[PDB]
Amino acid sequence: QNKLLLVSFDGFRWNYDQDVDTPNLDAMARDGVKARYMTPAFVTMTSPCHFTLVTGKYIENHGVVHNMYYNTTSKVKLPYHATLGIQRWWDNGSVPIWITAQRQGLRAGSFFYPGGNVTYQGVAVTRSRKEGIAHNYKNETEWRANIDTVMAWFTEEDLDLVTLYFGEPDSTGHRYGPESPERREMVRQVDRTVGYLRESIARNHLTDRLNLIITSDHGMTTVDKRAGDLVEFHKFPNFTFRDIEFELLDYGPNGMLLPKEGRLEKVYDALKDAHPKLHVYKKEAFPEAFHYANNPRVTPLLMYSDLGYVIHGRINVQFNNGEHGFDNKDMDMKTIFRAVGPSFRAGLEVEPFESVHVYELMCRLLGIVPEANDGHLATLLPMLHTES
Ligand SMILES: *[C@@H]1O[C@H](CO)[C@@H](O[C@@H]2O[C@H](CO)[C@@H](O[C@@H]3O[C@H](CO)[C@@H](O)[C@H](O)[C@@H]3O)[C@H](O)[C@H]2NC(C)=O)[C@H](O)[C@H]1NC(C)=O
Ligand SMILES: *[C@@H]1O[C@H](CO[C@@H]2O[C@@H](C)[C@@H](O)[C@@H](O)[C@@H]2O)[C@@H](O[C@@H]2O[C@H](CO)[C@@H](O)[C@H](O)[C@H]2NC(C)=O)[C@H](O)[C@H]1NC(C)=O
Ligand SMILES: *[C@@H]1O[C@H](CO)[C@@H](O[C@@H]2O[C@H](CO)[C@@H](O)[C@H](O)[C@H]2NC(C)=O)[C@H](O)[C@H]1NC(C)=O
Ligand SMILES: *[C@@H]1O[C@H](CO)[C@@H](O[C@@H]2O[C@H](CO)[C@@H](O)[C@H](O)[C@H]2NC(C)=O)[C@H](O)[C@H]1NC(C)=O
Ligand SMILES: *[C@@H]1O[C@H](CO)[C@@H](O)[C@H](O)[C@H]1NC(C)=O
Ligand SMILES: C[N+](C)(C)CCOP(=O)(O)O
Ligand code: NA
Ligand SMILES: [Zn+2]
Ligand SMILES: [Zn+2]
Repeated sequence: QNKLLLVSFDGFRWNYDQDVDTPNLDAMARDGVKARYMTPAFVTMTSPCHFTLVTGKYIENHGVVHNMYYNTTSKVKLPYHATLGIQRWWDNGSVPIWITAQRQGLRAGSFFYPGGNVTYQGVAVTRSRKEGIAHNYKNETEWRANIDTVMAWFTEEDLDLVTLYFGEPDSTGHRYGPESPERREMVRQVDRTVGYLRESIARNHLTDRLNLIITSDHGMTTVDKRAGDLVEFHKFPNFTFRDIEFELLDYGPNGMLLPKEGRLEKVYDALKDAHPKLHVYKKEAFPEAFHYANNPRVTPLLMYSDLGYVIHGRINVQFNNGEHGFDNKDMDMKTIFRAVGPSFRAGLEVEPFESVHVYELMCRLLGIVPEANDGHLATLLPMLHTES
C-alpha cells in the first residue's frame, strides 16, 4: 500500500502563487493534481478547518467550533496554543483520521497538526509533536529539520500516515497583510520547502510509494484601518455589557454572546440593526448553508462581520493588517489543494470543492474504512488513477 503525507501551510490563499515566482508549486501542478481553489469550512478558523480536514465533517458536527476552548459556565477562554492540549475540546464524539487508521492496523503521526497531540477515547497518535508556547513559525532551517523527522517516521518508524503543519504564511499575512512584500517573501520560502519536500521524498526512495497532499485551512484578506465605520460594540447606544453573562469578541470577524437570564430579546433587538456590516443571529436562525450554528457549544447569539471588518467589543485591541474568519463564499477566504503521487493523475486541474471532501479521499488513499462523515468520495475520486 501507499503511504500518505498531508501538509498544511496555515492561511495559504488560493491565489498566493499567482503574484509570486513559485517554481516548485508549478512543477507539482505539472506532475500532479490541482484545484482551481478549495472552499474552506465556516467559521474559517485554523482549528475548526483543520479538524474538518481530518474528520470529513462540517464544523457544527465535529464540535471544534472555535480556535479557543471556552466554557460559558466557568468563563474560561483559552488561546489557540493552550486549546491544542484540551482533550475534551477535540474528543467530542468525532474520530480523526489518525485514530481510524490506527484501529485498522496502521501507524499514524501528527507534527504540529491541530488536534494531533491529544487522545481520542483513550487512543494516542503513534507519533505526535507539539510546538512550544513561544514557537517561531518562520524559521526555514527548523522547517527542513521537521521534514527530516517526518521522513524518519515514514522510513524508520514504519508509519503509514503523517499530518505536518506549518504556521506560515498565516503569521506573516496577519502582521504585514496578504498583499505585502513580506507575505510574498514567505510564499517564496514555502515554495522552496515544497521542493525540499519532494527532494526528501525521492532521497528516501518513496516517490513511487508515497502520496503527497499540500493544502491549507483558509485564505487572508486586508483589514483597512483607514475605514471609519468600524464595528464597535462600545458605541452601540442601546446595548450594554451589563446584559451579557459571557462574551467572545475582539477575535476577528466572529463573535459569540450569552445574555443573562431573561435579557436575550433585549440584547438581540438592540444588535440586529446596530451596524450594517455586523450580522447578528439567534442560534436557530443562523444560515444553514454555513453548517456551523447547529451545535450545543454554540451560544444563543452569534455574529459575523463583512469582509475586511473585525468586531470590537468593550475596547479596540486588534491591530492585525490581515485577517480571516469571514464568509467562506468570499474569494479571499478560498485556499489551495495540491497533490502528487502514484495514485494521482498528472497535469489535472479540477473545479472548486469544499474541504469537507478531503477526508473521504485520504481514506481511499489509505485503503481504510471511513467514519460516517459529511463528505462524498465521488467528489475527488476523479483525481486518482483507475486501477487495472
Ligand atoms: C504531544 O507531543 C509531545 C511532544 O511535544 C509528546 O511528548 C513526547 O512523547 C514521546 C513519546 O512518549 C517522547 O519520546 C520518548 O523519549 C524518551 C526519552 O527521550 C525515549 O526513551 C523514548 O524512546 C521516546 O523517544 C518524548 O520525549 C516526549 N517529549 C515531550 C516534550 O513530552 C506527547 O507524547 C504528545 N502527546 C500526545 C497525547 O500525543
Ligand atoms: C532556526 O532553527 C535552527 C534549528 O534549531 C534546532 O533544530 C530545531 C529543529 C529545534 O528542534 C532545536 O533542536 C534546535 O534549536 C537553529 O539552529 C540551531 O541554533 C543553535 C543555537 O541556538 C545551534 O546550537 C544549533 O547548532 C543550530 N542548528 C542548526 C541545524 O543550525 C537556529 O538558531 C534558529 N534561528 C532562529 C533565528 O530562530
Ligand atoms: C464548564 O464549567 C463548569 C463550571 O465550573 C463546570 O461545572 C462543574 O463541573 C464539575 C465537574 O466537572 C462539578 O463538580 C461542579 O459542580 C460544576 N460546577 C458548576 C457550577 O456547574 C463544567 O464541568 C465545565 N465543563 C467543561 C466541559 O469543562
Ligand atoms: C461534547 O461537548 C459538550 C460541551 O462541551 C458536551 O455537552 C455537555 O454535556 C453535559 C452532560 O453530558 C451537560 O451537563 C452539559 O450542559 C453539556 N454542555 C453543552 C454546552 O452542551 C457533550 O457531552 C460532549 N459530547 C461528547 C460526545 O463528548
Ligand atoms: C434605541 O432605543 C430607543 C428606544 O426605543 C430608540 O428611540 C432609538 O431609536 C434606538 N436607537 C437605535 C440606534 O436603535
Ligand atoms: C499559530 N498561527 C498563528 C501561526 C496560526 C493559528 O493562529 P490563528 O491566527 O489561525 O488563530
Ligand atoms: Na507563481
Ligand atoms: Zn489558519
Ligand atoms: Zn490566523
